[PDB]
Amino acid sequence: GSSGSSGVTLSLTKDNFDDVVNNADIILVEFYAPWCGHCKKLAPEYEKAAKELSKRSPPIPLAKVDATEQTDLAKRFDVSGYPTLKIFRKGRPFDYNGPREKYGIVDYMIEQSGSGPSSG
Repeated sequence: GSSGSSGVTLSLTKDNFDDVVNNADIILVEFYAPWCGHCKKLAPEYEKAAKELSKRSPPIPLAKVDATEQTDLAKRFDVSGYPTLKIFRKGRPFDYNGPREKYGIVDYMIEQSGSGPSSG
């Protein structure tokens, strides 16, 4: 339905949020606002990190959602303060806790997917 973006970050909407994330072994959602300043700093810190992961292996794709238009989704994740990142595993949200820097974010997402020998 929605396909026409030249980048690494994916735009998930309340219409294709549970349909795309569920089809993503491991994806990270970052709720941002087109009016939130702090975000203006994360924008590049997020879009960039996506390039590092996308090239990494296993490649961990990232997605950016607008809590302003997708409020329905935000409330679902008790999003009351952006930026707000959260990991999703086959439809399993997990409070993202770690560095909010291009590098950090990447390094973290990695250890999450399975830093070492994990099960399940």
